[PDB]
Amino acid sequence: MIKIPRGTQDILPEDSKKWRYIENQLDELMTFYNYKEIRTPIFESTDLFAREMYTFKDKGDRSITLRPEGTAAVVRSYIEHKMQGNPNQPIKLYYNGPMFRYYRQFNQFGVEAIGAENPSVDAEVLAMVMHIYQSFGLKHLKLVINSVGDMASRKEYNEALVKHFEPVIHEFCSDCQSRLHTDPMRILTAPRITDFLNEESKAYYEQVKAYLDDLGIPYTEDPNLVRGLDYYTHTAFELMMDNPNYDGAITTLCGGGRYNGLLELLDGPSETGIGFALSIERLLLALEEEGIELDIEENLDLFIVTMGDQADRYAVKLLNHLRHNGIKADKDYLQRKIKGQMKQADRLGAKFTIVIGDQELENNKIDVKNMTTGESETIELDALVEYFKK
Amino acid sequence: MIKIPRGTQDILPEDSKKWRYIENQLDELMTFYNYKEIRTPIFESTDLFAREMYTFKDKGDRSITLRPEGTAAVVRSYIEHKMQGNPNQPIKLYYNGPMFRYYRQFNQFGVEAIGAENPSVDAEVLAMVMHIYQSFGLKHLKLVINSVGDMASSKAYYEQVKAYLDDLGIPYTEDPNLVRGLDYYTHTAFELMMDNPNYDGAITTLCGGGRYNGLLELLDGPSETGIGFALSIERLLLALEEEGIELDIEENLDLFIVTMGDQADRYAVKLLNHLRHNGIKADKDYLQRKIKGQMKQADRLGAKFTIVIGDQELENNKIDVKNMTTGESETIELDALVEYFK
Repeated sequence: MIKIPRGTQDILPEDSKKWRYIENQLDELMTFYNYKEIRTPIFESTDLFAREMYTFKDKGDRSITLRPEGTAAVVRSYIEHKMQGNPNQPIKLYYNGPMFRYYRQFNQFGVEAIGAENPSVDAEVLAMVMHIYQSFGLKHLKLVINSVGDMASRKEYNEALVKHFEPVIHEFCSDCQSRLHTDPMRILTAPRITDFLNEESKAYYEQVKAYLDDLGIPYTEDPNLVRGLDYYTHTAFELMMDNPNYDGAITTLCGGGRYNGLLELLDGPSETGIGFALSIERLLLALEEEGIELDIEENLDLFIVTMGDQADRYAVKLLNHLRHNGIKADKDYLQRKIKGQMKQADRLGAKFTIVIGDQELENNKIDVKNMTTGESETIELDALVEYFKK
Repeated sequence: MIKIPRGTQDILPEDSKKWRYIENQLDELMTFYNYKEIRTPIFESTDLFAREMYTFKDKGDRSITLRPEGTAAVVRSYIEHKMQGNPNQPIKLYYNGPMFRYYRQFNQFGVEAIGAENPSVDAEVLAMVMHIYQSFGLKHLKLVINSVGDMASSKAYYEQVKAYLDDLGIPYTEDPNLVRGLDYYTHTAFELMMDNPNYDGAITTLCGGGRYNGLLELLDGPSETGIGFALSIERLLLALEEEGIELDIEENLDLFIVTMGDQADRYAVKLLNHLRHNGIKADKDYLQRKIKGQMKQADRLGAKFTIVIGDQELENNKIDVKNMTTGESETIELDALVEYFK
């Protein structure tokens, strides 16, 4: 037999419902925040991610690559569709789909607000990342933020790292050595970025936290929560779950921050932007560890047990009827004995059951047995759709 | 600039909503029929589809392949998870996701009922293929069926399936010439056609599928019988277009907050957070613009209502909630805002 690829899993019927619940809930939340969904191809030109991955000179020897994350593609689409010129700004977009980093296949969800550097925007995305997780009932969350200032602060902070490291530059590998001159931060005792926020940067950050205080969102400032990528500006954050059944008891549920320089590396405008990404798998596991259950009703409303051909052929029209009316119903293919049909009813979670036989077919009346209370209710056969509908 | 791969397209904010409407309607329909969703990886061992395509010796020089369709993967899962031994049969499963054929990326949706060769089951899937399309308002549908008998070749099977179709009141066209060469395609083979002047021939194939006995074994599995069908969400979308159909979408903002100066604006931030925590779709103005500009954005976003918070309103604790269509204002206390919108 053929086996799935390594580091790959199928989401089978027991879990698919949990995924759809989560996915649907996120689409709704985005509705309140007004972020719109975009769906990028599974692969992009290798040259987008060039700026391990599954690359293959296919597409006519052209090099393509299974996307490892959705930001570059949201940016590649934003640029290609000339969104910078959109009358509606900031461009508030979200995505949700499988990513591929050599599980080799994982499902990340994320948002990107591009075109509006503004503390109130940051606050909106932070209140949101909190809202998402709290909407599911998670509770031992802990939002951690920091600021790496603007492009100015970073320029003057980089110089300090060079003043610092350079006099011992040869003690570093050609790797780290090369990096003194392009971005010392990647070299990282020595200076800290957060001690270089200018006056403006220090007020943006103070406004972001002001807002968090306003909205009553608790946060932890972790001066050491920084990002080396020079196109990463201002707000940086990580949402975390305190949970003892974790490797080291703590886990990062979500993460993100602002950026200024990303778009230009992808051949685009100097737009500013903020976003975050989150894994549905991890969210799912968080609910697990916290011992949380989702309102996934996954139950058949009516299972039809039939006796003999006449009654059975009637169950066919009936089923078609009920299904055309939003009732979840199912009958017995496989032709089995009542015990077997009744068990199937039970297996499928049939809230109710009915046994149609020829006597019921004539009297035009069946007993609808509530499978939990085991209480029957006698109604006319015609009522069936009506009775279940209402 | 870097460009999208050839024969590939993005589903931007104006369409993603149409996709979600359809996708969501299909999961519900599947609910009534009792088909459960399964999600297979984007790629499989080349050797499954081996039984052009994007194949690459990755995964550690191992040969993998971007799946071209979802049937062999549902069967690969079915076998690997030893579903044949499941107490609940037939295995009724569905899927919906991107497929890759050398648009190179297309999004096919489909069902598979495995383990119960039975006319009443074929009837159930044909009634469904008709239901799905009818649920969206399409109207010039035309179900075409045929049967290629059993592997020994049945007739009565086929007469029963059509018996049922007649029972159910489902009209069909028997096309003797609608057959499939694959010897594991046992009985019924069908296609849902849509007659519409816009397509060449003035008809198009919306959906297609049928039974099979021999597929499972090629994939190293049991001799289970199975029926199924596949469908393109893109084509379905286009069908609604051609028939001139609109979906009950219209993503429209509930409230756009226009603010005057810092005080008012910093108030709009708690307000927003509040409303959003209550199922109200609201948005304010980042980008700091003139009222005319904020008012246009409100219009741009489809804001059903609008409010302008400024310091005077901030003290009087009262604002005029103008209905953006009638242009009629309603003055309420600022506190009511959330309560009033809820």
